[PDB]
Amino acid sequence: AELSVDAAYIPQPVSDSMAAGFLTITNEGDSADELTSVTSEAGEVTVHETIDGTMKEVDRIEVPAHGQLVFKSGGNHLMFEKLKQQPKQGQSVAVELHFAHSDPVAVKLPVKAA
Ligand SMILES: [Cu+2]
Repeated sequence: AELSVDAAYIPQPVSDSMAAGFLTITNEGDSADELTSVTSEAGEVTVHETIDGTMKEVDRIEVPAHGQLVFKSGGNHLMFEKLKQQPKQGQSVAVELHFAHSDPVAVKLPVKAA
């Protein structure tokens, strides 16, 4: 339970099926962990890295000991796919973050202006 999240939101996408989510995970513990999956009732969620403006899926991204994992625009991000409609300002998406070596963490991601 030494993992916590802040800086969590979704910019309003120009899409009725896909969106990027940002958040920062902080690890106050002595041992590193991995984000192993993310679940949501809104759609399917995967972790992407950004590599010269291209996106790449990654299965098990590291959250370093006494460190933080930042998901932000043009870097690492959650990718929501198979959404049913365009997420809009006023709505929030809940996800659950699952870890290799720690309990799950629920996060709320409000949809913000793009
Ligand atoms: Cu992506």
